[PDB]
Amino acid sequence: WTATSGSCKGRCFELQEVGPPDCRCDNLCKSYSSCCHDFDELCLKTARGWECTKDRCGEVRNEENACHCSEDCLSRGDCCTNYQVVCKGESHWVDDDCEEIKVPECPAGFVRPPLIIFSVDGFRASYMKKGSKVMPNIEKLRSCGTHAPYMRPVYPTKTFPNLYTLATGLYPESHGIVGNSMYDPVFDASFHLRGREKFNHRWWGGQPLWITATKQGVRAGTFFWSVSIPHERRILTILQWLSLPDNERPSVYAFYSEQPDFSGHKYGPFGPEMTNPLREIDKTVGQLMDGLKQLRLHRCVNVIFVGDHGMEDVTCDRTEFLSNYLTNVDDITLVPGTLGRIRAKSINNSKYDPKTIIAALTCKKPDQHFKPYMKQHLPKRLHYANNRRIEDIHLLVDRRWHVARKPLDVYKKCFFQGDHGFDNKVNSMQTVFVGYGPTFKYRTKVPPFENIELYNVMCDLLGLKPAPNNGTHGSLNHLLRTNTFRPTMPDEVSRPNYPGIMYLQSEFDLGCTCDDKVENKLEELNKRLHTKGSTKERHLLYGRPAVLYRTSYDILYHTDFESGYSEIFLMPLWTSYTISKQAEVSSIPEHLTNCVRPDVRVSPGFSQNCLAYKNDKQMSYGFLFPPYLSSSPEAKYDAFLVTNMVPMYPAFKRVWAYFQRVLVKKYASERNGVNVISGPIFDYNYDGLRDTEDEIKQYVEGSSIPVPTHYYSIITSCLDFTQPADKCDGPLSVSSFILPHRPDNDESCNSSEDESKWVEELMKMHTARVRDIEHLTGLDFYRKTSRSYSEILTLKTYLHTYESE
Ligand SMILES: *[C@@H]1O[C@H](CO)[C@@H](O[C@@H]2O[C@H](CO)[C@@H](O[C@@H]3O[C@H](CO[C@H]4O[C@H](CO)[C@@H](O)[C@H](O[C@H]5O[C@H](CO)[C@@H](O)[C@H](O)[C@@H]5O[C@H]5O[C@H](CO)[C@@H](O)[C@H](O)[C@@H]5O)[C@@H]4O)[C@@H](O)[C@H](O[C@H]4O[C@H](CO)[C@@H](O)[C@H](O)[C@@H]4O[C@H]4O[C@H](CO)[C@@H](O)[C@H](O)[C@@H]4O)[C@@H]3O)[C@H](O)[C@H]2NC(C)=O)[C@H](O)[C@H]1NC(C)=O
Ligand SMILES: NS(=O)(=O)c1ccc(C(=O)N2C[C@H]3CN(C(=O)c4cnc(OC5CCOCC5)c(C5CC5)c4)C[C@@H]3C2)nc1
Ligand SMILES: [Ca+2]
Ligand SMILES: [Cl-]
Ligand code: NA
Ligand code: NA
Ligand SMILES: [Zn+2]
Repeated sequence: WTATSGSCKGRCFELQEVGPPDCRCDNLCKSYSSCCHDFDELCLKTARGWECTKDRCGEVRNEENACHCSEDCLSRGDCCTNYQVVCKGESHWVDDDCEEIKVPECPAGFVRPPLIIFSVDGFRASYMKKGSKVMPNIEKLRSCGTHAPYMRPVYPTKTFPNLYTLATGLYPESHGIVGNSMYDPVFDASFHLRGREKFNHRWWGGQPLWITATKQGVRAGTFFWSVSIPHERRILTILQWLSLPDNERPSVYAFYSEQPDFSGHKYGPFGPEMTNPLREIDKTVGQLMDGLKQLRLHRCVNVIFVGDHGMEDVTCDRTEFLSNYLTNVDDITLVPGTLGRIRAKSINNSKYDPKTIIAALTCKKPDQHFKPYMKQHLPKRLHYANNRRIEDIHLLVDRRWHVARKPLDVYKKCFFQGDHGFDNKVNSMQTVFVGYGPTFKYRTKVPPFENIELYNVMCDLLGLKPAPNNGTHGSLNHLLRTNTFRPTMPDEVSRPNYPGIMYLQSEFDLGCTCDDKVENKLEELNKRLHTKGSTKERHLLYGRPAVLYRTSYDILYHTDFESGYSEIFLMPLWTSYTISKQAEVSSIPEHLTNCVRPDVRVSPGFSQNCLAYKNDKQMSYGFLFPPYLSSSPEAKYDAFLVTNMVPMYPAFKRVWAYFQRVLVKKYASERNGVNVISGPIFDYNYDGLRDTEDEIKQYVEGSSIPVPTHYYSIITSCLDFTQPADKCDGPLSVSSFILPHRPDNDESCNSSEDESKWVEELMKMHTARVRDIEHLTGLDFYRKTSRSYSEILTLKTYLHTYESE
């Protein structure tokens, strides 16, 4: 109930929202049917349009007009944005040659440059190039400021998840807005686009920028506009706020555009109808810039032009129907469209089984256009599992397609020609970033980066300390002229032991056997120095990783590789080796097929044993440093040490073997040598963070050997590939992966073919950032290079996407 009987005189677009049932005059009041009776009349004036004309110049102030061309307008701060151009001989901002803004040029009384965030829904990254002829203001911002060729959204590439990620620096799984549509089982409530429940505060986790600003004494402009308030009025309101007295004037502002997303749904991303919305957005940017110029704020304000997701071609006829796969279709609820989320229609139904549902949806038709997953098996790069609002069963849908429950859903609701929501690595989902102003660089292109990084940067632009978030603070220092954030390396928590030869062969009772026999003073000092760390500079290129938690581990040196061996997990945490362009692949000799050798530096009690793998009918084992890449027949024995051994399902050995035998040598040829760091990951509670011992759900039968949920590899070389990995003078180049450790290859529909038909495709799907790996293992890589830390942070957030240009 609102007593909508008060008045909005002298209150239009008030900065604080008043408590019901007193009526409101803020920019959100319409969305709450709570505006005072006179709001439209006083606050939404439209008389005479949005632009001065020759004859309106000098006019007597008529307070009914939408904007003014009278003499006093400037001091009042309510001119039409084109006033000085029409009435005073001035040029449009877009017609001026750009000039570097070396320092803020701001009116007296401004304590910091203000920030304006200009958000555009569905602005696909390729519109910057393809629509450049019709967006002159946006192109001037792009080419004079700092820009990226595209910005990566979060999954799912929907509007609410992405806008709230921009505001908080958080993955959807952490901020809580995990879709445009949600069911929260703890609240027993639903969140929908239409309706009231989305206004409830309990949905919205983390700490968004406007709250971070307020708590630290920076005034924020009311960010959100009711949909019916036209774009022109939003611009004018912002310009008016910028004219307020210093003690009332906000330091940060938000403008949101429903376009081009709205049109893109109807017409497809490149429909000929798509030109006009793009023209209209550019005109709005022009109005803001002409407006700032009138107030002499155009070399004072930082402007961020940013999108939430792109847009792809999608029509009704490209729909897969769960009713063509499942007998029991009325027993399930589906969240449909460009992603699938399935749960039970009724929790009283004890005959609902996720396993049988997954099985009925797995590889059933030759060209099937979705793939079912348990959420914990989704690629780790999506970070889409650790939230009770995300259903256990998920369908990743092919780009260009939709999934629905029954044909009736589609034709009882072809309408649309564009949609979005797909995997965030898809090219058509990519969006835009441009930063322009005194704190940004001048005419600079930066490489693509993820939208989770911007919250940190907007805090920096405003002198705020960011709430804890998923950005890597400092990884975007290269966008900024000043205000950079200079972080320090995390301190190592555990130092390693360096064990020598301390045990005799006969003390091991592990049930392991090896055919090693036969043999000398030359090559005996030679093998001992290898075990003392003589080739370590060849294989440990960037320092050893630091262990950022309390644990007990050893450094182990060998001719071909170095490792950090965990006495708690009974296996390496990391194994590091270098494969040069010329290195040769050999094979495992026959006398060594089932060879496993005790490691005389590590006690029996801290070792794996072969008997457990024998007894475990499902589990087998593999090696972290691959025997195929040993540098000599004598070095090959090192690769069979029990301390190089890890648990592997036979199904996963098909993947691992192909990676080690074929792919490592391939990358070494293509990249001029590579450095590889490999190891296990344990994430049983699927939160994207390293498990402690008491979190491990599975061990090799009868033993304390814990089973990894994933295996990672970090493959590094020289960005200038004319130099070999081990003698690089400049920037590095990285790609990495987190492969799920699974007892079957159900994820790959073609896995009964040769590994050369499906393995590399699986790895690409599970591409990762070094930073994803750090979270999952508690390690910190690249501790000793010649590069600056900021540059290393950038490299650690890099993702190799394998999309085309
Ligand atoms: C991305 O960045 C984010 C932000 O940095 C990272 O997430 C953080 O991870 C921290 C470590 O897991 C976590 O710290 C915990 O805080 C608990 C208190 O949490 C409240 O306070 C914070 C801060 O104000 C607040 O933001 C939280 O809000 C969450 O919960 C509500 C839902 O009710 C949501 O509105 C909100 O969106 C958010 O949800 C998300 O987080 C929770 C986890 O907290 C998830 O479960 C959700 O799915 C969702 O993702 C909270 O209001 C604190 O209680 C924890 O302490 C426990 O564990 C420690 C270990 O040190 C132990 O010492 C304690 O005893 C305690 O255990 C007790 O509780 C157990 C569980 O009930 C119980 O079993 C035990 O026996 C004990 O009794 C913990 O310190 C921090 O909250 C989140 N922050 C956010 C915003 O998510 C994230 O890790 C990053 N991701 C990656 C990949 O790096
Ligand atoms: N495109 S789609 O997914 O089909 C789809 C679905 C619903 C809608 C829709 O009705 N709408 C109506 C729109 C009103 N709106 C907003 O006011 C808002 C504007 N800024 C925002 O973020 C910040 C602003 C500051 O800097 C960083 C980003 C947010 C955040 C969620 C809180 C919210 C966004 C709503 C989606 N639009 C598109
Ligand atoms: Ca975990
Ligand atoms: Cl959704
Ligand atoms: Na076995
Ligand atoms: Na398969
Ligand atoms: Zn949309």
